[PDB]
Amino acid sequence: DRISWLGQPMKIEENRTYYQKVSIDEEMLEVGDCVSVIPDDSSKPLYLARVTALWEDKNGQMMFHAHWFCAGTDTVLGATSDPLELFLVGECENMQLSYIHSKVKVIYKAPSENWAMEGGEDGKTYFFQLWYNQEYARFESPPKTQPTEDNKHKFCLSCIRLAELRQKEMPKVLEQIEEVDGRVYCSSITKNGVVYRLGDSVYLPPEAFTFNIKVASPVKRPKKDPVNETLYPEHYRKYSDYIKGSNLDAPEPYRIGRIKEIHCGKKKGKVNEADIKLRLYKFYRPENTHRSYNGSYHTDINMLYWSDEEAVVNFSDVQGRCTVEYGEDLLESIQDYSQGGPDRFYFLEAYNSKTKNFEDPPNHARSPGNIKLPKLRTLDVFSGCGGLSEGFHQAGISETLWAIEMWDPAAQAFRLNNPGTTVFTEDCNVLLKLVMAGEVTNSLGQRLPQKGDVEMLCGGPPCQGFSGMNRFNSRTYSKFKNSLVVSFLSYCDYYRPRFFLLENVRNFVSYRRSMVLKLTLRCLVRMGYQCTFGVLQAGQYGVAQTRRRAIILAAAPGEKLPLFPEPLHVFAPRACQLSVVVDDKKFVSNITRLSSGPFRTITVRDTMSDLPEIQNGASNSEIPYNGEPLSWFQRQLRGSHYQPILRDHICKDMSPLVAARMRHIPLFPGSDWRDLPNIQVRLGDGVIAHKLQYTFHDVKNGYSSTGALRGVCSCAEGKACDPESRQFSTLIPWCLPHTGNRHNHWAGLYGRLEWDGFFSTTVTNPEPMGKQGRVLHPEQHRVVSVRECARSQGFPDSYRFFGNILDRHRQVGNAVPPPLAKAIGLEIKLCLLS
DNA sequence: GAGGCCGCCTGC
DNA sequence: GCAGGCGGCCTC
Ligand SMILES: Nc1ncnc2c1ncn2[C@@H]1O[C@H](CSCC[C@H](N)C(=O)O)[C@@H](O)[C@H]1O
Ligand SMILES: [Zn+2]
Ligand SMILES: [Zn+2]
Repeated sequence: DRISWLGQPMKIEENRTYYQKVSIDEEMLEVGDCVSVIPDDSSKPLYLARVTALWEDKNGQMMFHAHWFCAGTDTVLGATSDPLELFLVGECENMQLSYIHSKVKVIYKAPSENWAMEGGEDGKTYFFQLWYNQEYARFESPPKTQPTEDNKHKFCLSCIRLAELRQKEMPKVLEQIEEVDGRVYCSSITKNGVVYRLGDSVYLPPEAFTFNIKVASPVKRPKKDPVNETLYPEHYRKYSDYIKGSNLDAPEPYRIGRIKEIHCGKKKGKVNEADIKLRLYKFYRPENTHRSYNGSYHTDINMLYWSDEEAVVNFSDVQGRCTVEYGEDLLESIQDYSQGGPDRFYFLEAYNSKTKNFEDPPNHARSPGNIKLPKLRTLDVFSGCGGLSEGFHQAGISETLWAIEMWDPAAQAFRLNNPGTTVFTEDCNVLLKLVMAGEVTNSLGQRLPQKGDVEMLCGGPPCQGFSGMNRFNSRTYSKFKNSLVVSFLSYCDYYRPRFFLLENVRNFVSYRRSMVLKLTLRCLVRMGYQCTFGVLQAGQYGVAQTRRRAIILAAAPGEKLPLFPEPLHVFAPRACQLSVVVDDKKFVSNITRLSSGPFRTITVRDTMSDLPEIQNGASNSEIPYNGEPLSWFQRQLRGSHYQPILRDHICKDMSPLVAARMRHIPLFPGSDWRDLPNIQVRLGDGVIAHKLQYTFHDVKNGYSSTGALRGVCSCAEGKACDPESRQFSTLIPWCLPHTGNRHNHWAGLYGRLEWDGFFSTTVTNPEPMGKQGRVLHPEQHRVVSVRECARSQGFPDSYRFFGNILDRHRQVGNAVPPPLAKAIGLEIKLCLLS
């Protein structure tokens, strides 16, 4: 009711006199106290905030600054959240004291000084541990920022964080050269923490500028002819026009300019920073020259051509800084330079767009002259053959002692690639129990890891139940494989590592209305871990495959919570849907490159083009490459050292019938079972594959052009399935027309890869009749080999697999692609520094 | 055995 | 509307 200032006003401003205390209804209030408020726009019952400032206005009104908390129910957590728990957020605002509903108790819960070694009345008392970022779903440690002489009156973490953020992202001119008739020339500018100078290079969107070389529009493909429905009875199911793994809609990688001039104008006597122009020399990517794509197949993805072509461009369009060097200017070798840091390109020649020839670069294209990092001791659970820890190893952040893998062939393979790790094949529940019970070793004399040994913990838990392909996920098997993530969390609790990584399939975020996700995040929060989740697309990290994977990252209290890696390669946009919705809110990762990227998309050609031809059933585990690496990608995976022998280029031996089918799948992109002819085929011995027979009306699909029926079963007519309607050994598989109408016509089954395209998600057993079925070679009539699958996953050719062909396929299919793991690992490395 | 057969699927 | 996709289960 009545509000009155208690005490002497501190630091009186011009329009404000700030106070540290006030009285409302006999109750005493002070800065740092917390308070309740009732919202007007609320579907949410209550608001809670800290009082940062108490000033009175010259308008006579009496004000305070509110730094809002967030209730765990308003975070990704939701109803799983602890009801007493609040999080700090970047919401704050000025408000009239009249609005305070009450004074509430809010306590800060710090991670214990012993935190690492743990994990074995009052109408209500609120608490907070972590600061929440609503946009990225990041739970991070509170800022350490402290108030001082001038701050103590208005000090607000939200305000500060906002001021720093918009200060850092706003464009500013650093150095000025000369003013002429209103135009200012600048030597130095900055935005978003990056400093740009004359002579630096810059990433622009593909649309920023064009090249003197122009691309040709010409004639689109006219219908080659009407199809013959008698011969090709299932072709009509192709009306969609969508080609799985097509690269046609893939964006171009960034344009790259070299900065020659920088200018802007003036506004109100001062330089207008909001508008800054850059004048650039354009670089050509090889595919931008007349050579186009088919002339660039063999070039380094980071090689450019210098040109004197210029363009003017807006600063605001700059996507970031990159390094471009003249090869001969290099103190080190080109490989060493390319491998030494991100955003690194080079050029040897220059491109004349007029003459279409390559020249030594002009003198002005030349540059002037014209800490041992300790590896985290890592424990890899559900290690598989080791893809994930292989990626971490390439990133130099981890040395993996202790892998746990239950499936023997995978553990063997891990061992073969990891001479220095103790690999336990036990059930992880059992092992955890053993170490919990005080055991130093296991029956085999393998030393168990103990609290303090494990710095980093990582793994993919079984994805079989979480997979959207799994019809039976509701049964006992899939559920059993589901409790394992809780087991993994138990490891995290017990060992309390500095860094935590959990990987799974994308569907892991949507499963059981996102309950799994919510519960594991809640778990990590209870433990006191900084954490976050996100979905990454492997393709954006340099393999030619669509693999969308859920990644959950946690960091111990003392650490810095890593960020998800920014995409390196462009990739087809439909295959890029990375957002997740939980409880009606949309969440995205910290990732800012939504359209383009620094490197061109890695292709199927780039992946397997060097592999010797083989037939269905090839069993030769060691055969010579006959040839050199044909691509950048192949060069990266084959190494530079003499290595004449190609391993695992074997492929499954498919039945005579399946092999005839494969033989009749056309080579063209988007080819699959729907292109099969309906014809009789002589199989092995006296076995004959008879035509498929259509004896039922399909009430949905109607009659063919010829007038034939389209049904293979009575269910086509809305009647119940009749067994004995089932036809055997037909070229066109009976079951596909059977259920096609509710399966999207089983697109991709017996499908081919295309050279210019990418692989569909590489699974544990390539099967042309499997739900993910375009496993055919772009050319040869056979399923992809183990080597080819390994390549699709970005494994080095030297990585060893163990067991029979199905075993190796499964080890490959299960793995986190090393390039993805490498990217994530580099983010972690970023945290290890500072 | 590994291949024929497949969800009142999910998700934007 | 239609495209995704470390699949499981039952047996030629
Ligand atoms: N109960 C259990 N205890 C320990 N390991 C198990 C297990 N159940 C399944 N596994 C194993 O966990 C493995 C996960 S495969 C994951 C591979 C890894 N992420 C990589 O990059 O290579 C499977 O191969 C499976 O055999
Ligand atoms: Zn504020
Ligand atoms: Zn039927």
